[PDB]
Amino acid sequence: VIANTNLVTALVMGKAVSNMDDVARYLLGGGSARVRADL
Amino acid sequence: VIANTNLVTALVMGKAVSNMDDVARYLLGGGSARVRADL
Repeated sequence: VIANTNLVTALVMGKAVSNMDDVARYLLGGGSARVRADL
Repeated sequence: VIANTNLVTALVMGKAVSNMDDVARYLLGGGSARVRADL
């Protein structure tokens, strides 16, 4: 999803990377089901 | 100075804006002296 860091870049620049939050917080200091399948 | 929000843009994206702080704050909710002159 795009939220709160991808948004500014997508709206003013024209791109938005997925792991933008990770790149940011690094750059600056900062239910399994059961289904009958046949193996 | 480009600090803590222009950094990600200028590094991954390759662009920057002057008032990035304020456009971020809006897009999402979030010395005198006396000299001798001739007037």
